[PDB]
Amino acid sequence: ADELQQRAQGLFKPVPAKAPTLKGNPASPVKVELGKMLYFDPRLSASHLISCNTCHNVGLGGGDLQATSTGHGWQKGPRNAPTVLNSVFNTAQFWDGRAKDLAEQAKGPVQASVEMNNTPDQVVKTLNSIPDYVALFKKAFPGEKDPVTFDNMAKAIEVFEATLITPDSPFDQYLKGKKKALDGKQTAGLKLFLDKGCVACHGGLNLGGTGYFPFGVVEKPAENILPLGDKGRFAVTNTAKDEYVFRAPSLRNVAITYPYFHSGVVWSLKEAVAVMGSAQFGIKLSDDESEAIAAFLGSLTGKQPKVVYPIMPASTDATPRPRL
Amino acid sequence: ADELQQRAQGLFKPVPAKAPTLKGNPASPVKVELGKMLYFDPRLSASHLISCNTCHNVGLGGGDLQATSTGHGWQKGPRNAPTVLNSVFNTAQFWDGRAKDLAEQAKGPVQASVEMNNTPDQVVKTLNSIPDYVALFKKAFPGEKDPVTFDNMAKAIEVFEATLITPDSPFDQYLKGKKKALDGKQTAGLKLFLDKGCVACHGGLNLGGTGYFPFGVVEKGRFAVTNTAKDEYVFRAPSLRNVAITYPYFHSGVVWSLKEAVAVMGSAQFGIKLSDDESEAIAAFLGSLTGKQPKVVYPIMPASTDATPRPRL
Ligand code: HEM
Ligand code: HEM
Ligand code: HEM
Ligand code: HEM
Ligand SMILES: [Ca+2]
Ligand SMILES: [Ca+2]
Repeated sequence: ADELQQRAQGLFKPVPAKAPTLKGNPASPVKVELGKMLYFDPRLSASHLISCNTCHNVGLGGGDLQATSTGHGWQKGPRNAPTVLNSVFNTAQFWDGRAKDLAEQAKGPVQASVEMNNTPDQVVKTLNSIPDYVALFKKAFPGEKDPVTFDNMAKAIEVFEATLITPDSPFDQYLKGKKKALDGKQTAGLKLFLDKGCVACHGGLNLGGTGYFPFGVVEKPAENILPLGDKGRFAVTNTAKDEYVFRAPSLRNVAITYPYFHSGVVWSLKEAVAVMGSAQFGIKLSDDESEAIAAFLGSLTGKQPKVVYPIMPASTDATPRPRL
Repeated sequence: ADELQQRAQGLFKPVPAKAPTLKGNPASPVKVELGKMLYFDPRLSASHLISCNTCHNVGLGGGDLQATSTGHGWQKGPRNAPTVLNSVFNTAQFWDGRAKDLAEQAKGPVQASVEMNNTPDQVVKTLNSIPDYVALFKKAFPGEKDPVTFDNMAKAIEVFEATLITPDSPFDQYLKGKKKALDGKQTAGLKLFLDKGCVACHGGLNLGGTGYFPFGVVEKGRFAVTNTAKDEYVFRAPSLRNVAITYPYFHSGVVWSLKEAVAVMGSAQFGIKLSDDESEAIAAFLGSLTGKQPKVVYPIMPASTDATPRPRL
């Protein structure tokens, strides 16, 4: 009644009003500035075509609008790019894998991408060949006799990503005290999200982002007889038999990071809900129910970051050229 | 020193302090905001992978750092992406072709690109499927019942491009009065650029971008100017504003060093000979043509809907 406001408040938290602190990697204006430049600089790739913004697009929800894509070395094959927004809050860094692999695997999205699209010696040569980047790395990494390294390049970038957060969605304003930040169908959909137990895998600060479960969405085999992207076509499979797992993704800003699941197979938010009303979980959902949940998930879209586009410095005669 | 300064004030003009008016397509905040969203919006392309910023990248001197790409349907083969910066002040719209051919070639950078990577039916359908874009087109183009048109999409983008201009280069501050805006080597470069006659093809407000000439840079100190008048074939003499930041050079992106492009240009075909030092002086001068990069806020672009077409596979 507002047991509901108080329950939601227990199970969830709003996005804070400050970039969180990164262990080993302190924030500063200069570092945020460097990290912004590199995030958009396609010179990190060997071709000089691909930046992190290519797939992780700040004006499109932090994603890329594609079913799948291949950006990071650890990827099992093509996978739907998750959003960069609020990524700083997640702890499940990987879409999917054997549960034993996933526990000892090294973290580092920047290093996995660039060692895929280039080699670090060629990236560091790029950065050292440009007097402005060198100056920036000195201000951002004050103690180091040589601050221009592949791992510092990843640290700058990550201090930038940690500014890419989306506070003050309608739902966080509801968490913060204001019942009327949610409308009545949003409020009803919150109620089902909770009672139907979505909150179990999709809960917390980020509404997911934090656990692996032995369940994946699959395209069911026989028939050509239903619209492309209809729920009829997709189901949850149980993957415990093979000690295999998937992350239960953060649901923040889900309404703007379509298409959905690890394979990008469902375009409709109502439908991605209907698929999740799965028996594998003991969850049953009526049309009406899946529609109110998706309404509640609409309330998850926060303030999108105002990102002034970095003016990146000119290559010099010493700068590697696009790889043939 | 006073003679040089007046001579330059004579032959060139600074970038204006503000977006020039485009006949039949007036600026407004909303039209500018709309044209920005669409210039960054990869849903103009059928694959939803390419936007204008992809190759005319606003933080990278308005080009794409590649030798060649294919963005417009008039291109017969891959060509170096010219900067979008100060593009508004140019009149020579195409890189190269038979002079007769180009005379009849339909213009419109926006139309020719979106027609290559998609069709107008599919783009219009995409814009019509997002309430937020329909709402914006009606505010920007109130004089029309259905303002969501291929022609108006191009207009919005162009009024945005008209803002992507680069005032206050060291050269421009020299033209407005301050002699010391230019250093000693830069000043010596200017005298040479004038005296050797670069300014014939690269003069006025944008230092080129206005004429076609029967000279092209081809494989021959590897590359050289070639006379193409016998084929009735022409190339644009590109605007040199921001040339230092828009490598590689020429139509085919064959030359990466700005000192080497100046040396290729010091060609017998025009009657110019340049020494090693002379090319270096002038290169220093071209260095003073880089202006203030525009401060652009990344647009926040509106989500597709169930009616929006999917990526073309
Ligand atoms: C160095 C630039 C990049 C950065 C900073 C970056 C950032 C990230 C981050 C932070 C994650 C994890 C999200 C989370 O943990 O919640 C991730 C995963 C992913 N990113 Fe990127 N990315 C970059 C380049 C790219 C590119 C260029 C592409 C596309 C061609 C791409 C596609 C992907 C995909 C498909 C995943 C999911 C991989 C998987 O777990 O299967 N990334 N990226
Ligand atoms: C009815 C309640 C639920 C709703 C509305 C819901 C919602 C969603 C949505 C919208 C997605 C796709 C997100 C994206 O692609 O960014 C998703 C994926 C997923 N969720 Fe749920 N969820 C519910 C219950 C659960 C439960 C109970 C579990 C775990 C036991 C779970 C685990 C997962 C997993 C593993 C994925 C990724 C599957 C894949 O990508 O192949 N969800 N969920
Ligand atoms: C609709 C988005 C785009 C806009 C507004 C745009 C803008 C322009 C403009 C204004 C010009 C001529 C500049 C002048 O005449 O001074 C130009 C030429 C050119 N652009 Fe684009 N561009 C767009 C998309 C792209 C894309 C996606 C690519 C690359 C894949 C591209 C590559 C090129 C190339 C190669 C030329 C030289 C064409 C030639 O004359 O041979 N453009 N562009
Ligand atoms: C020493 C005097 C000159 C200098 C410093 C010079 C400088 C330049 C530069 C730096 C470029 C490359 C611009 C770019 O890629 O964005 C260029 C190209 C070009 N310039 Fe000049 N220029 C000079 C003389 C001339 C003259 C006298 C003409 C015409 C009669 C001319 C016409 C052209 C043409 C047609 C191109 C494009 C050719 C191609 O891309 O293949 N230039 N020039
Ligand atoms: Ca997605
Ligand atoms: Ca160029």
